[PDB]
Amino acid sequence: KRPWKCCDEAVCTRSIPPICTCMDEVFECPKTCKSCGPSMGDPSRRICQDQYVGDPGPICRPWECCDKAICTRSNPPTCRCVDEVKKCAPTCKTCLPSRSRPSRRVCIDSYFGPVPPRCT
Repeated sequence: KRPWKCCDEAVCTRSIPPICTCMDEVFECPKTCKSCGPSMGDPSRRICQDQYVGDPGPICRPWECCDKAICTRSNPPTCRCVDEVKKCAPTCKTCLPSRSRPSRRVCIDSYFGPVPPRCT
């Protein structure tokens, strides 16, 4: 089926169905992926190179986006997100209510992977 279980950085066309590539860096080649290899001119940035026609599926990271990302210096970093959201992404494992704003929630997960996009 699909060459990835999830993808943080899916580059897809706006078509029915979408034509997608997953730009996520991988540290071992997924059993689902037919070929891994370099991307972006960096021989050390290896991706699943498969093109997929169909819906790219869910994200891997714990937050759709994040305005208040706190990351380490590695590439890829380990980030957490102290955004107070109405609802945590289903991919967040530990979602707790906020002290300051009790109608809101905080996802306290740490995630090793690419920096999430800004919400605003």
